[PDB]
Amino acid sequence: GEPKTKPTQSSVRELRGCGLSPDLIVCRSEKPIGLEVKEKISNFCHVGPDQVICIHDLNSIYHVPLLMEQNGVIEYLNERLQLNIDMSKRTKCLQQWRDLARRTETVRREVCIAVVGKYTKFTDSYASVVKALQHAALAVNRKLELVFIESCLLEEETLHSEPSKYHKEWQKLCDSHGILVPGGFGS
Amino acid sequence: GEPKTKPTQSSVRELRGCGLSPDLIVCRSEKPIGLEVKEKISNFCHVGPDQVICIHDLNSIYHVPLLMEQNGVIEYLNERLQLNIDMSKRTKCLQQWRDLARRTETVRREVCIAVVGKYTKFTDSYASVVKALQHAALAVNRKLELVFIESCLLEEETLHSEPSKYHKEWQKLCDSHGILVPGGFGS
Repeated sequence: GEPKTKPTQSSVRELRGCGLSPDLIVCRSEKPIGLEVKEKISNFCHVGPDQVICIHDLNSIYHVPLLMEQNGVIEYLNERLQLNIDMSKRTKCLQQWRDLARRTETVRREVCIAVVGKYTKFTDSYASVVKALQHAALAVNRKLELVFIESCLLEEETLHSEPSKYHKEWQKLCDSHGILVPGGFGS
Repeated sequence: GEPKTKPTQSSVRELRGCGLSPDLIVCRSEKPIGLEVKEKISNFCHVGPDQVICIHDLNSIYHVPLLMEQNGVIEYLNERLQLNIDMSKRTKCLQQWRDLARRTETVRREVCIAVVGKYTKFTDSYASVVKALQHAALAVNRKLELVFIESCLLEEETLHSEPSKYHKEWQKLCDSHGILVPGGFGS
């Protein structure tokens, strides 16, 4: 249960074995962890304890600007490289991202939408497609529920073998509103 | 949560209003209720408190002989009408029913079996059919899972309206091993 990170102490050895020295703090998580592990990386990297990034990314993009305004990294890189800054509200303009982040989590519909990919796991046919179409659907305030329908096991390989994964896929597309078209992988 | 019975006190008024007098105890339940209500019916009928029947019938037939051996009704009717009795183990022979009671609740298979009746509620097309076939299926020690397949809303009245429900019954009949034939109600 304790978040004991292993690649952290292993990445420092690789940098020392070639002729490099780590200066920043790199991390990746999905839930706010305790403060008992924030000071563990500082002593192993000889950095400041108040500069540890605790990112809890899930599956969108609005889980990043909410962290920079709490730790204190938006003003550290300004005086580190001596660059200009157009101050107005908080270093950079944030009102443009707040109007699209809070408004997104206030809509719901749960409409049956059937999509066709290729396999059942996370493939590469809709990694950047399902993300761009979700932001443009905020004008109608409607949420689309994405499912997983495989077109491979649907022909004679399923109807002749075990008719279990065939008749179930047709139960989520007869009353749907948006039916997509897949592609083609040889034969 | 208190099992307050109403037709009990109302049935006594109907018998007294015509020239009858109740003597036995009639009841119907599904789970062993407490003893706080067994003395409520005895004073309303002026009968014996140790002769109240607490039947907990669910949906079979073996939930009846297990109660007569606990309350005490198998010997009450013998001396009430002065009749003969062939004593051996406990008034009547019980070994014939005890062999089919434990052998029934110790078999399982969970196999997909699709049956077609008429509607979706408890109709009159399989009331006495699903009970007789279950006892004869004990020789193979296999359990048949009964479902509900409606043949009315399946033709053109469903495919044109909401065909999502049409593809629901086909998932349980194509994979099943036994398919029955319904009947015909006019048109």
